[PDB]
Amino acid sequence: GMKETVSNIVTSQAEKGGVKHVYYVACGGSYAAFYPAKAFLEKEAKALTVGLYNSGEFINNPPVALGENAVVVVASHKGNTPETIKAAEIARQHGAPVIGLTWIMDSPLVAHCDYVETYTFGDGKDIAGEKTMKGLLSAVELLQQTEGYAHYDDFQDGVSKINRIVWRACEQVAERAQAFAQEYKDDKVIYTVASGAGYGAAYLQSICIFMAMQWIHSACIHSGEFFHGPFEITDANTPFFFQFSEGNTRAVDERALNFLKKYGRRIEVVDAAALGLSTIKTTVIDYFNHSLFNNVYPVYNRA
Amino acid sequence: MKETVSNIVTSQAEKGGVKHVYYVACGGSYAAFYPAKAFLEKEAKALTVGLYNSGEFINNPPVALGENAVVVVASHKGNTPETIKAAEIARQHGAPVIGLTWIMDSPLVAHCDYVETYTFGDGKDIAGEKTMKGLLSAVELLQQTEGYAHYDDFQDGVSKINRIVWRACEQVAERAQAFAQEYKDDKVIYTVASGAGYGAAYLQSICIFMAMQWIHSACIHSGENTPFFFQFSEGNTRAVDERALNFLKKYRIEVVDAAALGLSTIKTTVIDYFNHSLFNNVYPVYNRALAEARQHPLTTRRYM
Repeated sequence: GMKETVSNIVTSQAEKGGVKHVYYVACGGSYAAFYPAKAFLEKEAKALTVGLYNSGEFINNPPVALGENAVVVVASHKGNTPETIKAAEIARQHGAPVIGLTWIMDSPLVAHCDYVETYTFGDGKDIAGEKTMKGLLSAVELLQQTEGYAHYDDFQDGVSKINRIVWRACEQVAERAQAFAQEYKDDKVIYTVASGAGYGAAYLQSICIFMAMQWIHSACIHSGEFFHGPFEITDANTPFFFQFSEGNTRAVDERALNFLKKYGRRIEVVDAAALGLSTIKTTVIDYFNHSLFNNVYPVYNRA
Repeated sequence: MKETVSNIVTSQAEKGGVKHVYYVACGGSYAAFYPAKAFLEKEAKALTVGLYNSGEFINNPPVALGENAVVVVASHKGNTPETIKAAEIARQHGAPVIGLTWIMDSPLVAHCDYVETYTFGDGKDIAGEKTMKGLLSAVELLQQTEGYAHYDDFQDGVSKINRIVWRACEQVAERAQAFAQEYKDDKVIYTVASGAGYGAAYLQSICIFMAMQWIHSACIHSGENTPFFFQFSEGNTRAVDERALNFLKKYRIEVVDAAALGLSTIKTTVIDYFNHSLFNNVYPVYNRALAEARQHPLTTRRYM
């Protein structure tokens, strides 16, 4: 578990000052899966600090506050990214506790870590156990067991529903994942746009799907930064793969989409209100956008 | 920043001290605060820092927005609607605000418990620039709370940057020409970066390639036939840059090198926080040589 893991950690570091800092440390889509955790602690924490880090930048540039007073979550997959793993071993050298996420126990990750959780990974897998949700629970537990977290139950309601919603949204989306793939097939360049705690999924959809699995060109525009430069490349030929969030930055998302609809032309909207996410409670819904989009988008990407 | 940060350590040590630092701005200025943020992340054990787009901060502010948190806005002309509502909100949760601007009568300034400016314009001073002020807010809050071990070494970095840059501007000028002639056909150019440089490559992306030229770009992070404007940084991520450049080289690439441009005169301990000031001030050399090879006044907006 992550609860017990945080408990052992709280207890162990208790005598040194306890846990004051959380670092998420991974590569690309592992770096990106941890964006919700970062957004969570930045919004919710009153005393914890957070940092999300690329495992290459982490290994070559560790923060000084990498202590026994910090905790360090790292993900890989196979568990073999001499960078994720340089990281988990520079941490222990610093005596920071270290959670590991991986799919593959045998890996030299799981022999370099102070603990190790797994995650679900596979077709028709349980999402409540996915890499992203173990990132997020690691954050909610760190908060809950240190300062307390006012909406803990809600989060766990949220988490109870993110298999129904996702898989029952994944298949609602040949609705359009046909048309989409037809329309954009030949475009050399496609933008993603996104904000809030779900932003990381957009980022993943550029670097990992389009711009490396489709040899395509893409970038991720912050739906709020978009009005301070990006804005200007809006043609009627420019394709935007738009991620419309549920939660506190849906207003930000909306102002972007108004513009793009009344000035742009070719915008593939993927709307989480539309996919039945408001089943999750407003107090916490922000943190589930990523798990939705990240699990739907492969339907478009396959097509 | 030293006086401004000292008034603050004073004002607030009463109400609990300074725990949280929040840099909030839109676009270019957002990008200018990036080294700052990376300084704290790297350097601090007590203090917290967030870097937020004004639009997101106003719609979803942190609950730690309070008397123990300092909010640092920024606005060149000094009147972005978002950034101002952020400086409003912060005041109305007891947070000391600090405006960074070029226009000291701007409607932002009616909303800023202190204000500072920087050098700007043609042929400015790089020890005075918006980013170096943003960056010294960071080094002063860290020093005047929990201490900065390499504070002296930083003050020496400040000593040399102005002139490293005026050399590197005139160093890149012949090369800009060539660049300009290759890339003026291209409708897509990536920038590449890592470290407390990453703010520069991002602005290069969104603020000049996109806004000014209508060129499609992304800022791709090292860690994470095609052109690449490639920022080979110095310092602690030089290795991560190196290993990216290998891919490109081994497998249409304008490498701009912080070490070839003469950075290393700054000490290893602080060199990381000076890539942005360089890259930011070398770039316009490339950009005008680009604008005129295209037929596109950097002045060209078609909206705001």
